[PDB]
Amino acid sequence: AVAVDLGNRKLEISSGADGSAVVQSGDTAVMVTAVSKTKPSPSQFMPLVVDYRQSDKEILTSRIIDRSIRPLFPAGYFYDTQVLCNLLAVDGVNEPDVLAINGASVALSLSDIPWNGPVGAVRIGIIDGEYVVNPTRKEMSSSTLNLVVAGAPKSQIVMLEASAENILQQDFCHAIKVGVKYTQQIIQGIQQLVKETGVTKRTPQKLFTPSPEIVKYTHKLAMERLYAVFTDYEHDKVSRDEAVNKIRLDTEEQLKEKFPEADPYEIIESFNVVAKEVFRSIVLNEYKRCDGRDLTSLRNVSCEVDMFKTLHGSALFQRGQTQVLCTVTFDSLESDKNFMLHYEGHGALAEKALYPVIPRDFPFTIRVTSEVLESNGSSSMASACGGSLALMDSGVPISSAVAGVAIGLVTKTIEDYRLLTDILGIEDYNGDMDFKIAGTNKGITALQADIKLPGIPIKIVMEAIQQASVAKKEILQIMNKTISKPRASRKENGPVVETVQVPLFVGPGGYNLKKLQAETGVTISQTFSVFAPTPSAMHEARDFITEI
Amino acid sequence: AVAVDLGNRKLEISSGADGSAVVQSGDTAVMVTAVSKTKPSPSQFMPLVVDYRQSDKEILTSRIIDRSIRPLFPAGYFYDTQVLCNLLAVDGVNEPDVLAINGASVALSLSDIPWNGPVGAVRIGIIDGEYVVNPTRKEMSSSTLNLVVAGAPKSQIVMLEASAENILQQDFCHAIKVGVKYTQQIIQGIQQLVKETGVTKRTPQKLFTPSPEIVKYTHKLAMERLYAVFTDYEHDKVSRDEAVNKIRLDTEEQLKEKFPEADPYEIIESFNVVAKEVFRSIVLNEYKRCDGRDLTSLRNVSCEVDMFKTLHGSALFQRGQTQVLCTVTFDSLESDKNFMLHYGHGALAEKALYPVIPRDFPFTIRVTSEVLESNGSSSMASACGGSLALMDSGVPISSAVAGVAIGLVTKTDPEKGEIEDYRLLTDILGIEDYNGDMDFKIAGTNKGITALQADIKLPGIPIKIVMEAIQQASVAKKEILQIMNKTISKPRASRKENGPVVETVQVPLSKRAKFVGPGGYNLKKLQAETGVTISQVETFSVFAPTPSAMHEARDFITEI
Repeated sequence: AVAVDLGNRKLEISSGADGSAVVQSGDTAVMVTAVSKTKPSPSQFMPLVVDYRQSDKEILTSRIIDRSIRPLFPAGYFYDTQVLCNLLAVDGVNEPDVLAINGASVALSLSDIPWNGPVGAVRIGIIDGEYVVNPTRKEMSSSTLNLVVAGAPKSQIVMLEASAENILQQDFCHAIKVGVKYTQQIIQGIQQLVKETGVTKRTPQKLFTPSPEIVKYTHKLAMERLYAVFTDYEHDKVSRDEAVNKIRLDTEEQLKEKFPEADPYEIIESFNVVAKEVFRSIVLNEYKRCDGRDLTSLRNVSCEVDMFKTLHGSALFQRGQTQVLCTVTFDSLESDKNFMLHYEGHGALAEKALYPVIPRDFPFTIRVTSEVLESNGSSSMASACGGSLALMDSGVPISSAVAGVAIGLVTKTIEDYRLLTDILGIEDYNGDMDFKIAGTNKGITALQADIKLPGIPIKIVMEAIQQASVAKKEILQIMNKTISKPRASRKENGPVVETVQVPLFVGPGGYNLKKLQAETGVTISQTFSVFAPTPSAMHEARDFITEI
Repeated sequence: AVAVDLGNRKLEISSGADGSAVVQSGDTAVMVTAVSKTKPSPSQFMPLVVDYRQSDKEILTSRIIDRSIRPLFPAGYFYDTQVLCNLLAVDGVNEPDVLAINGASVALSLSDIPWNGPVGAVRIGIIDGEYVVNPTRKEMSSSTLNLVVAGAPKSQIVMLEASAENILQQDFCHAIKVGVKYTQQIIQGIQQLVKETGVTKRTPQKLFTPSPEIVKYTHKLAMERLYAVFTDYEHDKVSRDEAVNKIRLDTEEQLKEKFPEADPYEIIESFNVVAKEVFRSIVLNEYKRCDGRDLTSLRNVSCEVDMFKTLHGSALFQRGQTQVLCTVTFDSLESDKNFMLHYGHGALAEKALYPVIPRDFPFTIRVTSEVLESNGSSSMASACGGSLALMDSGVPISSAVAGVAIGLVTKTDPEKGEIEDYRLLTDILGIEDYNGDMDFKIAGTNKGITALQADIKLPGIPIKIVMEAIQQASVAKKEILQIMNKTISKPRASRKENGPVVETVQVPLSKRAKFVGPGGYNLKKLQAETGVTISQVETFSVFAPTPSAMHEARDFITEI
């Protein structure tokens, strides 16, 4: 067993399924196992599945682990891989989710599987201005920041997930730097254990990457036509996708006549490689994007408020070809803060972006519903924008307006890179990261970095945050033109609550009140409290109680 | 690795965590690990959790595995035990849920964890009249029965879960017999693997069962006072529970004085053992239950329909002190049979009503059963109230559905290992389930069986008892249906006047871009104004919660 010092407490790492590991901190210990078949998958991609045990917590944790280990597998490694985490003990103090990410790193590092790690992962909190490493369950209850960082060798950032109570950018960036430093300590522990254990990696049968010969011939056949498409700024999202597909159909029938010995899938990826390189070479060499935008330019943002007159609150935020419609519905407090945002994964990120500005003792449950009408790049950040608008339109006294944006990245391998403000879908697809960050015009509230490269330097993460605040200020200015303060009053059709003291009406088993809510549509509970969606329904409610 | 040949397929069982196992059938393979701590748990029960890998099906499968292995741990085994099932491969043909049950059996049998197995488990389906063991995914789609049975040695049943397409009783009974036969074939395979692997089981620290001395003294203190309570027929649920607790506090105080060295947990269980034995001895010796009822007697059953004015369908079913209130609410289809019941207890009531629900209904059927009073088998009452409410809402169901729970009290010869005498209890109380051996919940129509869930606390019961419990329940089910049909016996010819409406609307391509609007904004703006739901099929289907809402929706559509 090996030990790492992450500030106060420690972290022990051992072995045990192509590879197993146990990560313990305090009296919480997790066991993780990694397997990968030797027969290639018939699906033409890498099927990696992370199974976490502790239920929305499990799914979000499983994907946090997934994002921390995915970019480190070799390309074309199309082999069924399973990473299962089994919680062995929980002390209620040390959280196992961070241990699981590390457990997933050690398992693969000790395993057969080709995995260019190891990865270190810690949480960072801020308790009374103190930067806390892996805060305990109690410390997290009084922390202004919940940040999880997955670090690669040489201080490269693999995964960034954060929720913050509107902390300043300077602390947020300092907290990121702290966490990465500790991830480098953990990797020292892993690498020390792999030499004590003795690890030998297999030689996989075939890394399904296209041969340079087919890639070079595909380049000659499609470069100028692909360059033509990615320099024509009149293309929309669909006309540009279909334009490259027309070039895609003409070239491979030519490719099949040239390389009849080639796998049919090898012909598809060969065009994908060439289409990806042409797309990225334009942003790198000419500093322009496929729609004429430059690296820091937003798409045209417009938004309306109070379009649906019957609902409790409505907004529609439109940024380029990403258009969301958000509604607000107040329900009873009887189903921390009672606030929910629902997407129609994405919802959780938007909900975390608005969570800090939501008031505490609001008389009702606040439910935002973001319906995406058109998708073309990070509609979850659009949901936080539209959610802020619909919250103000409804009368919810939010502390400040929130906005989000996604920053992309196009690197040359890192000899050079381009940071893209407000990426299209195609820029996320052909890019290297999906840097979704939101907050107020004073601070950060949520961050989710979906980095595809085998890690990126701290400098790029810092500049991505700075570039995102510039875009955030512009978005908030457009938003504040539509509405900048929460409506002082809710709509007159808005729900109403009232308290009723009963003299010793509930009937046998509550049949009395089941009948009340069934007929009038109100909601009763306890000094009884009754919630009514409309003042009219409240009138039939007081009609019902007088007969009793 | 040992192979067990069932009828139409074989499964092979392997080894690998105090014990592991791999159960493979076809190219579907499940690995199950079993671990059990050697330090006693701070709690006063047995901490047993089963984690199944694949969600609702993971919860259901985990419970079915739990009922198949829980009754065979020795009493007083208060040690944290974990059974982890992990799916390695799923060929889409052979279902792994039954393979995991067997895995939990093999794993525990190969482990050092005290467990008096092994257990075999199979699925039984009837495909075109032929009884198929462990039917494939394709075979299950055309099966009139999904019966899962787990068997203990000597052809004892430990777990029985079934849903059936209203099949005949003798057909249902025949499947149980077939299933139990194939569980015994699996038990030989596991026993052979045990002798091949070599198994030496642990000696636990302590089995937290009360000593004969303290139990004998407890019996001296409480037997006659408890006997008078359990023969006092005027007691209801709460007054009998209060009288029993009044005797517990006096007795548990004298036990602490006579046994100061006894754990408080040994004092509580001593009284529970004596109260349980007294309760069961009255059923066995006098054939009378603690409410004066006889072994086959129902509680008073009454019910109503159409009590609530606003909902599309409502019903209120009461069985003794068990009262449920059921409602039907029609909703759009885009929100197999498009039928749901919302309450574990809900999936069983849903399975009971499912074969009777008609196909091709215009709206989605949402039944809600709210338990107002619970004193035994609210889940079967929810089935009866769901049948009444659905007939009240005008849903063209094939036949009414009733459900009932059957209890069991046994006396087993200690010189043997067999059951020496038993009494099957009809429509059991809560105290008859807690102090009893079995919660045999079965439901169906006047002519067949739609669902069954047997919660057998004993380490297996003979087939004969299960067959008698099924037949005894059919007598109770017909009595319940006769009372149910006097309130309502036919689905209403029409749904209620304010019921939802669905109509079709054509929009020519010229007005089509303006109707839907950019990204569908205008369609969703109409959904908020009128409370309507619009989906495309140049044809759009419109669902409205009210004929008025449809009227307003058609106006906005005509204005385009």
